[PDB]
Amino acid sequence: SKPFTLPILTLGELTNSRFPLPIDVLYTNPNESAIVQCQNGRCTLDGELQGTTQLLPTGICAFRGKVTQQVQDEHRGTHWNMTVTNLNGTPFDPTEDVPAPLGTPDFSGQIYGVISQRNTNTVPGEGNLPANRAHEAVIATYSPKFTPKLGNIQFSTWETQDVSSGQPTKFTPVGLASVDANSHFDQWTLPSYSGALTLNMNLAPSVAPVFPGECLLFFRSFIPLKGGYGNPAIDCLMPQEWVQHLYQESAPSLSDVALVRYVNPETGRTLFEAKLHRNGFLTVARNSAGPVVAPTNGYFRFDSWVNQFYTLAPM
Amino acid sequence: SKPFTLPILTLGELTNSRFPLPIDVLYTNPNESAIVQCQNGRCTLDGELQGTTQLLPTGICAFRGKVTQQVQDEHRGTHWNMTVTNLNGTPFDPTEDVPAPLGTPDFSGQIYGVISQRNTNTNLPANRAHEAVIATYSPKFTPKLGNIQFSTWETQDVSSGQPTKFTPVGLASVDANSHFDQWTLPSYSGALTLNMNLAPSVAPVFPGECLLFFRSFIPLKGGYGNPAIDCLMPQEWVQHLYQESAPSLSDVALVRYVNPETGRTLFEAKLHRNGFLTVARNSAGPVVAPTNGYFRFDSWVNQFYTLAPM
Ligand SMILES: C[C@@H]1O[C@@H](O[C@@H]2[C@@H](O[C@H]3O[C@H](CO)[C@H](O)[C@H](O)[C@H]3O)[C@@H](O)[C@@H](CO)O[C@H]2O)[C@@H](O)[C@H](O)[C@@H]1O
Repeated sequence: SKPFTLPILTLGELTNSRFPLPIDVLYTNPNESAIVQCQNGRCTLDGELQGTTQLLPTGICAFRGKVTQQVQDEHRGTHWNMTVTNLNGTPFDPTEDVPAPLGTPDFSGQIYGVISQRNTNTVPGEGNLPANRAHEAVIATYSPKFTPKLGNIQFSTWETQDVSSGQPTKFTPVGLASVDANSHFDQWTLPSYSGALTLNMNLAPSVAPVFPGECLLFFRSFIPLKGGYGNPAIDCLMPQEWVQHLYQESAPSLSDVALVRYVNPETGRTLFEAKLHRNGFLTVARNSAGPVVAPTNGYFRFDSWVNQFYTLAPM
Repeated sequence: SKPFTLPILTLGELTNSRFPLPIDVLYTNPNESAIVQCQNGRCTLDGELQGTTQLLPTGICAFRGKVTQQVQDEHRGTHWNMTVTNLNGTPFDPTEDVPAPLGTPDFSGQIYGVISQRNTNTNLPANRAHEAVIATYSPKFTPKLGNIQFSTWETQDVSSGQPTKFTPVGLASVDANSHFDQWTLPSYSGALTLNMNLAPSVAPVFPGECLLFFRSFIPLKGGYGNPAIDCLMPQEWVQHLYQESAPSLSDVALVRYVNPETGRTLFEAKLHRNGFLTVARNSAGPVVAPTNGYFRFDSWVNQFYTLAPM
């Protein structure tokens, strides 16, 4: 009977659940043709994590593992294969009912970040301390060599030789390498977690409005670029702090839809209302695409459990 | 009186409040000679943020601003002067009662990360990013005055007058010449000026107690080392305390580290009002504990409470 609640956090106090970025704006895009089925930032209102979702902000689009060897690839750069474990260092068991190790990226693109290594072996003359190195790196999640569900991925570097075989390796995500057509950025296209031509499994379900006039409402962040033109964004269904809150609370869901109000604390006024659905996503009554222009002190407050029949006041 | 609580998170579900890293181990170091007065991950038990502490995990050791000038180093490398704003993009007001913009690094060292830029003008805007280092012990590190410097291996491709973000990744080095000391504060306004508005130092006050830290290992760009960053409370505890703002009923809470499987208490600790832990331990090093363990609030006690030795 534990009452359902959301944390009290302005947009300026929230972070994206699909890439390590602050939330910049609320956003809608009603004419989206893609199926929306992201795998990070997936949590039911009663606290069940789904997809590849995990709790750490540092785990989103991160990998841990070991480089095996440099490998040939037709594409530009120097390429390296790495085995991947769970983020906690334990071996990834492909028989677990998840799509891929938790935290694995959930979109097609060239993810830019830093690969770092801290050697296992230490040197006596260096105070029994290990050698280290880090370099910029790109992981193309659409590559046939992106196979995290099989425990292996590949990354490329500008650096031509200074990556060590057999050593503990971390990928820290930073942004995208490019959003040119040839870099295949599509935030709603899932990677093939086991490779070219295989079917993904254990997915969090797709989400959609079902009531006429309603559209999804997203928490949008702008993602950095290594180069080229663009202002790319990543849209999540709920911020990471909501994932963290719902997981902690695990309040029973008393219907399939929670009515929430976006409120301005100063005025006490409701700016608009939204449906927060059981599977963990928002809809609003809006007939346009683009940002929601709202006071910076605003946040969502739980109002009451309603049902799928409920008619939202238009934004 | 809203009851005081901690989140229910294992070590493997926590992140560091002083650098964007997962928590690796609990750690003690009783013989520490330095004053411990970190400025990130500072929050009272009743939810008052202190020092340079802010809520976003993405804001810890981050900067936002614009580059104003390129200055070449004497030997190797290129430096760039950068004006900094608040992380929310508003102008930083030096008259506000904080030591520096929230999220500013709180230790001496060469912080390694990536500088990225997305131009204002455009059509789609142009972008660039490069590896960068910020030497927080440099005379040019003056975030409280609104300006810092970073260095790059890249010699030319950093633009002036364009929105710039620093994403922290690790340290550049921990060699002698790189001045890494996690307990030495930067001089936020430069070397001849006193830091102000600081979160207070923390220490045990009872014989046989020592501070208990949440430790993370931090990546290195190069060199030998296994550097760590120790925080007083993880970022999720800061976030939780801020949310709850439960009244503190004494100056010291008693907490128990429990194995929820067996239900047994592994050890107990004092959680002090100002937001830090002490334990009765007379050794340095990691705490060896079951991966399922976490801290649970027990009761309010006082400075004279004797902790069970661990
Ligand atoms: C211990 C050592 O640490 C790193 O080497 C740096 C070295 O880095 C340069 O040379 C290496 C190859 O030796 C790579 O190409 C780097 O890209 C270069 O920057 C220099 O920085 C020297 C300067 O005193 O310090 C060394 O520590 C690392 O790259 C090595 O793999 C190795 O782990």
